[PDB]
Amino acid sequence: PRLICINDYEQHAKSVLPKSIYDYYRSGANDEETLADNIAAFSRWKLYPRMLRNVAETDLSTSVLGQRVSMPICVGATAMQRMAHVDGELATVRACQSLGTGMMLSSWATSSIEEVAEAGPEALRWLQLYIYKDREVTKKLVRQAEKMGYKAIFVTVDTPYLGNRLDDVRNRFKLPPQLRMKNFETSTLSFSPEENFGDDSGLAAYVAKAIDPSISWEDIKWLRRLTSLPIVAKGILRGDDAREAVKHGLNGILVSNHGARQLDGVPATIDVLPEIVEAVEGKVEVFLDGGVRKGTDVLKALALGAKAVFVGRPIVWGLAFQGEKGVQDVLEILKEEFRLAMALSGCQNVKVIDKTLVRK
Amino acid sequence: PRLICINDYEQHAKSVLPKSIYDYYRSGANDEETLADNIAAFSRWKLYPRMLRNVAETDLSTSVLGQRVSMPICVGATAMQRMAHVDGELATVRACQSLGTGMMLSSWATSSIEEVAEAGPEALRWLQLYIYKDREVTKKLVRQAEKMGYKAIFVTVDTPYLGNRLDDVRNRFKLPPQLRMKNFETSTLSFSPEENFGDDSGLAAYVAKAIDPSISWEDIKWLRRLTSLPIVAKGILRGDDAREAVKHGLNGILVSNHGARQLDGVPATIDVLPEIVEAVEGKVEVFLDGGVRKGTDVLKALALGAKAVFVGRPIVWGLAFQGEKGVQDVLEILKEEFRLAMALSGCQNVKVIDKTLVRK
Amino acid sequence: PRLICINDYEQHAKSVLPKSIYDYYRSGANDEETLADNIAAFSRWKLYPRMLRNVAETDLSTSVLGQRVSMPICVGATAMQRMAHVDGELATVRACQSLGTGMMLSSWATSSIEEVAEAGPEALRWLQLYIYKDREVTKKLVRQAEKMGYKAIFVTVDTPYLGNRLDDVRNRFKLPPQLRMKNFETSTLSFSPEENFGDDSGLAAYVAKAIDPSISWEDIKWLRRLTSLPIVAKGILRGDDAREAVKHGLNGILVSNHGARQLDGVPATIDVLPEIVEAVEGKVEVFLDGGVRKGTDVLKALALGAKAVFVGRPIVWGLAFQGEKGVQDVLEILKEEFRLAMALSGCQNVKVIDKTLVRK
Amino acid sequence: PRLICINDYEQHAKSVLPKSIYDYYRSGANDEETLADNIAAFSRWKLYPRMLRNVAETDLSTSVLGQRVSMPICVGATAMQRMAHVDGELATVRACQSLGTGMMLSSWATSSIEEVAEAGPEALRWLQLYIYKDREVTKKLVRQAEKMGYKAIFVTVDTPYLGNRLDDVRNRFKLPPQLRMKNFETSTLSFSPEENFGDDSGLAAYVAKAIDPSISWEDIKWLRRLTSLPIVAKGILRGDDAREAVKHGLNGILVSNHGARQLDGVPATIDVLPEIVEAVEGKVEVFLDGGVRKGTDVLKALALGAKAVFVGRPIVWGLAFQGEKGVQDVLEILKEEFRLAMALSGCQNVKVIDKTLVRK
Ligand SMILES: Cc1cc2nc3c(=O)[nH]c(=O)nc-3n(C[C@H](O)[C@H](O)[C@H](O)COP(=O)(O)O)c2cc1C
Ligand SMILES: Cc1cc2nc3c(=O)[nH]c(=O)nc-3n(C[C@H](O)[C@H](O)[C@H](O)COP(=O)(O)O)c2cc1C
Ligand SMILES: Cc1cc2nc3c(=O)[nH]c(=O)nc-3n(C[C@H](O)[C@H](O)[C@H](O)COP(=O)(O)O)c2cc1C
Ligand SMILES: Cc1cc2nc3c(=O)[nH]c(=O)nc-3n(C[C@H](O)[C@H](O)[C@H](O)COP(=O)(O)O)c2cc1C
Repeated sequence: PRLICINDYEQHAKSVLPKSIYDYYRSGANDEETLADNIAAFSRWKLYPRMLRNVAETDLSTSVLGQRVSMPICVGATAMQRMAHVDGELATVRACQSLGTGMMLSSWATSSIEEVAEAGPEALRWLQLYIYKDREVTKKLVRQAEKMGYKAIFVTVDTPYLGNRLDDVRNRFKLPPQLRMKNFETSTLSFSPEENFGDDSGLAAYVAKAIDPSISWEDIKWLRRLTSLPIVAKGILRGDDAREAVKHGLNGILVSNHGARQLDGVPATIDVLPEIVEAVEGKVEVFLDGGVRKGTDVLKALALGAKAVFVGRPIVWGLAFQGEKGVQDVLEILKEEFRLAMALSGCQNVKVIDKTLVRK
Repeated sequence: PRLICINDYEQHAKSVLPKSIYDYYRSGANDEETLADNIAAFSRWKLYPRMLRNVAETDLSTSVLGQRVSMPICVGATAMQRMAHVDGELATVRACQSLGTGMMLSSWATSSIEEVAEAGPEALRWLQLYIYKDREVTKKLVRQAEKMGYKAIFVTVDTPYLGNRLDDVRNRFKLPPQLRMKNFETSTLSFSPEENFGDDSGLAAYVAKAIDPSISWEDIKWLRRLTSLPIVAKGILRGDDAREAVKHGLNGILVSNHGARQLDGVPATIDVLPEIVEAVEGKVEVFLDGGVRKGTDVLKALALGAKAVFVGRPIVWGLAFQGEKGVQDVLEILKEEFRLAMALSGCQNVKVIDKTLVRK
Repeated sequence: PRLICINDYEQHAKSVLPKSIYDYYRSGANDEETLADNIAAFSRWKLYPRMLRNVAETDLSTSVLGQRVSMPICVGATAMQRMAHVDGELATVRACQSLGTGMMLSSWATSSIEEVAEAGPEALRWLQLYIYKDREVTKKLVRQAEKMGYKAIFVTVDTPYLGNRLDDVRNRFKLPPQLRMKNFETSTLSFSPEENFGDDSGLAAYVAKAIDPSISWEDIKWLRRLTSLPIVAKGILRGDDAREAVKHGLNGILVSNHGARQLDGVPATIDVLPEIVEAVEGKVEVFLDGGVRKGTDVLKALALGAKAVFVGRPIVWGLAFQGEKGVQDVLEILKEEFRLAMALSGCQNVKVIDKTLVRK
Repeated sequence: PRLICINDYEQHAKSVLPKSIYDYYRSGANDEETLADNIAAFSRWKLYPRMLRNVAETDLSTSVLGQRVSMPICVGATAMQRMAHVDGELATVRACQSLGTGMMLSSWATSSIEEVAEAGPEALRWLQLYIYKDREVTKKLVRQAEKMGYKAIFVTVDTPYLGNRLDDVRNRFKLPPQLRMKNFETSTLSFSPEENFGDDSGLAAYVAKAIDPSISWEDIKWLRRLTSLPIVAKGILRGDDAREAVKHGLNGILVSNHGARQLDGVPATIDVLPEIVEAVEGKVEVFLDGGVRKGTDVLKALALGAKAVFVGRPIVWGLAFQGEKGVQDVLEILKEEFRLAMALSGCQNVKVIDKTLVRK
C-alpha cells in the first residue's frame, strides 16, 4: 500500500500486527487523556509564517550534544522492536545511518548494544538507560555503550514503576516466544516469555522485579560519576526538576511524558516545553518527544526552544510496514514535511526558527 | 468477566441489573450536565509529577476525623444497596473492614444500623443522616449510631426535596418487593413498595412525605447539641456556607453535589474544592465526593486540599458484580491506582501531596 | 405518550406535525449557530446553591409591568398557533388563565385580538406588535388591544425583514388552506395561502410586502405618543439600544434574538442579559427569552437580573401534544422545575434570587 | 436541484465532479486544521446588531483600489476552472460582469489573460501573479494584464513551494487531457498532463519546476518598478510583513492563508485580520479571503476593517452546477445574504459597518 504520511503507517501497522503487539505499541496509560493531548496540543499552537525570505536552499542540519545531525528529528527509545519486524533495532539503526540522524537505543531492546553498534557503526547512537536494582547490570550497560561508540546516556527518570496500560493488562502482554531483551543474561532480566510474570501485564511485572523504584537524585549523582559521556534526563515535566538536573551536572533534558504511557493526565510535552526551556536558562540543550507526527510539529517544538525532537511510535510503524526501508520512509516523510514547513514559514535553516513563529 | 478498572464494573453492572435499578443507580438530575462534569472536571486538572523522589515505600495511610484509615478513599452513602446484591450494606461493610477503610451508611439503607455494626464490628463506620420531619425518628437514628459504635454523623444538607431524576420518573422507581429501608418501623418511612408513593418517582414522593424541607442552620444547632459525635456537613458547594458550618461547631465539610443527583448545573466538586478549602482556613477537614473513578482523581483532590475522598457509584457496581468480593475488588483497584499515581508523581506518603502537583 | 420534560414535548411534536409545520416552528436562521447557543449558553452558567435556608414554602409569584403573575414564566408571541392544534391561540390563552400567567399574543396570530380576549377574559394578555407599512393597520391593532383589555405592547424591533430560515425556503412555507392571520382584512395582510408570495418562504415574502423596513426610533416616538399602555422593546441585544429605549420613555426591554430566527451569529440571550441589565440602571424591567427549557434556565435569568422570562417553542409543542391541556402541562412542568430549582438553591421567593447564585 | 445557500453548491459539486477534481478543489494542506478553522473562526465572532436604524434602502456598493464595485464580495483566483465546467474562467468573468463585481484571474488559469478580457471586457479584472523562475514569463504576464485592461496585480507571496495536499498526492492530481494552463507556451509551463510531473501531486511537481522558491522582498522591489498598476500582497499573515509590504510601496494586503492549502496550522484569516488592519495604520486597503461562505462572514470581515472579501471555492462549485449561471447564482446568494445581514444589523451602507458590531 501507498503510505504518504505518518498516520498512514499506523493504520497499516494495525492491519498487519497481532493485536497484543499493536496494542502494546499504541497504548497510553489508563484512560489515555495525555495520549490524545500529546497530539491535540500541537494543533493548538498556531504558526505565523514569514513570507519572501528566500527559501530556495533550506538547511535542516543541526547538532545534538555536540554531534552533527542531518535534521532535528531523531529516533527515540522504543522497547522490543523485533515484535514489529524480524530485524527490529538492526533495521532501525541502518535507517538512521542512511538518514544521517541518531538512534536512542532502549535498555529493553530485542537486540544487544553490541549487535546494534555492528549493524550501524557510522550511525550516531545513544543508550537509553533504566536504573536496575542490580547496579552491576546498570554499570555493564553504561560500560558497553562507551565501549561500542555510543555518544550519550539518556537516563529515563519517569519509570520507578510501569504505567498501567489497560490493553496490556487485558492481553496479558508478553514477548513472542522466539524473542528476548538481548542486553541481559538471565531468564528474568531478559523478560523470557517462559517466565512467571504474573497474571496481568508481563511488562509491569518485569519492571516491578527488575527496575529500582527507590531511584533518587543520589542515583543521578552516582551515574554522573560513573561515566564522562553526556547524560540527558529523560522524562522531566517540571521546571524545578529541570534546574535540579542542571545542578547535578547533566548535559540535557528530554521533556517527555514517556509517550503518555506512565502517569496519565500530565500535560502534553509541547505545552510544558516553554517552562522547561525558561527554567534551564540556556545552560543545557532541551529536547522533546511525545506526539510528533508531522513536519509542523517539529517546527513548533524548535520555535519553542527545543534543540531537536525524538519520534517513538512512528518508527515502530515504519518497521511494521517494511523494516529498514519502512523506517527510512517514515524518517524521509518527516524530513520532507519539516523542509516544507520551514520553507513555507520563511526559515532557511534551524538557527532562524524563532519564538514569533508560534502562538497558543 | 475480567474487570480491571472502575469503568469495567459499571459496564458489567448494566448487563446484570434490571433497568430500573441500574437507572436509579446511574442517574443524575434532569439533563445530567453536572453528572458529566463531575468526571470531565477531573480531566481538566493536569498533574505535574516530581521525578527521582524515592518511591520504593509508598504509605497511603491517613486519618479521617481523628480515626486512622488505610487510604484516603472511603465509601460514601448510597441508599438501598440490597437492590444491587442480596447482601447489600453487609457486604459493603465487610469489604471496608478488610480494606481498613470507612463506610458511610445511608439513612435509606436496606440494612439496619445495628445489622451493619454486627457485620462489620471492627470497621470504621459513620452514619449519613437525613433530617426527618419527625425529629424523634431522627434522634433515634443518631442515638443508634452512637450506641452501635459509629464514629461520626454526615448530615446531608442538599436534599430539602429530591432531585428530579428523569429515568426514575419514567420507570416509576420503587424498591423491589422483598426489600425495605430497614431503619424504620412504619410502611411509609420504610419505603414499602406496597405503599402509595404517587405516579412518578417513588423516591421523590417518599422524600416529600418524610424529609423536612424547612431544614435550616437552627436545625444544625439542634443537631450539634444532640450529639457529641463529630458532625460533617455533606453537600456544601459555597465558601460562605462552609464558613457557616464551621461557625456552628461542625467538624468537617464534605464538598458534594450528591453525585450530581440534586440540583443540575452546579459545578463539579473538584472545581469548587479549592474555594471551600480556602474558606475553611484549616479549621476543619474538607472531604470530596462526586466523579472519583481513578487513582489520579484521588491524587488531584488531595493535591487541592481534601483530606480524603468518598466513592458512591463504584461501590454499587462492585456489589452488582460479586457483593462483598466485588466491593473489595473495586476498593483494591482504587487503592492500587492511587499507589501508582503517588509513586509516579514522586509522593512517598499523603503528607507530601502538595498543590504544585496540579494546575487547571 | 408520557412526557415529563420540555424536550419530550418537542420530540412528540416532530412525530405528529407535518414536516413543513414542524420545520417552521423548530427553525433558526441560516446555519442555526445562535439556535444551538441559546441552549448551550444556559449550560455554561453554573449554579452556586445555598443550603439550609428553609424552603418549605416556596413562593414563585412576581409581577410584570405592575401586574401580578403566578410565576416569572410567561408565554411569548409565536405566530400561527392553529397550525399546531385546531384551537391554537384560544387554547393557549385558556392555559395561561388557568396557570395565572400572561400571554403575549403575536400580531401574526391565527386568532383575532378579540377572539383571544373572549377565550381568556381574566388572563393577563399583552399584544406583540409589528410595525406595518400601513400605519392605520398598526394603529388599529393597538386600539383593539386597548379596547380588549390587553395590558402592554411588546413592540418587535429586530424584524425589518424576515430572517432567512433555510427549511422554510426549501418547504416553500405557507399557511394551511383553512387558516389565516386573523387580525387583518385583506388577502395579502391575512397571509392567504391562495396568494402570490413568491417561490421561496411565503412568510419572508409576506414580511417584505407588509412590514416596514424603514422602522426607526422616530417610529418608537410615534408609538409612545399613540398609546399610554406600557411598551416593551422586544429584540434588543445591545446596551446602547437599551439606553435609547429608556430615553424614549419605554417601560421595559425584552432581551431577545427572536428565538435565533433573525440574525444568526448573535450571542445567546442569557449571555447578553447582564450587559443590558447594567445599561438600564434599574430604570425599566428587563425580560429574557430564547432557549428557556428548564426550571434552572428561569433561575439563571432571574439571578442575572431578569424580571421574568418568556417561552416560545415549548408552548407550540404543548399545543401539538394536546392543545389547551398540552400547554397547561408544559407550563406546569416549567413551574414545578422552577420551584424545585428554587428550593434546592435555597430561595424561598423570587426576591432572594441574587447574582451570587450564578457564575459563567 | 434547488440550491439555496453556498453549502448546497459544494454538496452538488461533489455529486457531479470526478473525485480527483473535487478533491483538488476541496482540499487543504496536510491534516486540514486551518481548512476547518477558516470556517469555525467566523462562528466565534458574534454579531451585536443595532435596531431601528432605517434599513429600507441598503446600499452594498464600495470600491476596491479606487474602482467601484456593486458589493464588497469579489472573485478570488482559483486555478484551472475548466475542470469544473467547459467554459471555466470565461463563465466566471461573464458572471462577474453581470454582478458588477471584480474577478481575480489565476496565473494558472485554463483560459488566457486575453481570452478572459474578451469574454468580460466591461468586468473589473485583476491578475493574480506567481513569480516564475523565468522572469521574462513573469514580465509577459504583467505586460499582458496591462495591455488587456486588468486593474491590479495580486502578487501571491505564500507559495515558494506548493502546500502538501494529501488527496492530490493520492490521486496523482493532473489536468484532464483536453486542458492546459493557457497563459504559457511550453509543455512544462502549460502543465501538460502528457508531461513528466513525477509520481506524486502533478501540481506540486509543476510548482517545483516553474515557481521561484528564492522569492524575496527584492523581488517585490523589482515588481514595484516593473508596473505602475496597483499591487496587492496576497498571502500575508503577520503584521510585520504587512508593514514591510507598505514600506515597499504596495497598495494593498490580501490577508490570506491560500484557502488553507499552503502551511497548515496557521490561524484563520478572520482571526489575523485585526492585527493586520492595525499594523497597516490606514495606509493601504486590507482584504480577506478564506472561509467566506455566508453574508454574515462578509459583515464580520468588514466590521473588523477589511475593505472587501474574496471567495475561492464557492465560485468553483457555482461553475460545477451550471457554469456562468451557477457562478451568478452563487454571487447573488452571497449578495442577498449580505444585504439581509446588513439590514438586520442596522447598517444602511458599508461605511457604517463598524467594529462594535463584532466581539470574539
Ligand atoms: C512502544 C513504546 C515503547 C517504549 N519503550 C521505551 C523504553 O524502552 N525506554 C524509554 O525510556 N522509553 C520508552 N518509550 C517512550 C519513548 O522513548 C518516547 O518518550 C515516546 O515514544 C514519545 O512519544 P511518541 O511515541 O508519541 O513519539 C516507549 C514508547 C513506546 C510508544
Ligand atoms: C445510587 C446512589 C444513592 C445515593 N444515596 C444517598 C443517600 O442515601 N444519602 C446521601 O446523603 N447521599 C446519597 N447519594 C450521594 C452520595 O453520597 C455521593 O455524594 C455520590 O454518590 C458521589 O458521587 P459518585 O457516585 O460519583 O461517587 C447517593 C448516590 C447514588 C449514586
Ligand atoms: C414558531 C415561532 C414563531 C414566532 N413568531 C413571532 C411573532 O409572531 N412575533 C414576534 O415578535 N416573535 C415571534 N417569535 C419569536 C418569539 O417571540 C420568541 O422570541 C422566541 O420564540 C423565544 O425563543 P424560544 O422559542 O427558544 O422560547 C416566534 C418564534 C417561534 C419559535
Ligand atoms: C481550487 C483552488 C485553487 C486555487 N488556485 C490559486 C491560484 O491559482 N493562485 C492563487 O494565488 N491562489 C489560489 N488559491 C487560493 C485562493 O486565491 C483563495 O486564497 C482561497 O480560495 C480562499 O479561501 P476560500 O476557497 O475558502 O474562499 C486557490 C484556492 C483553491 C480552493
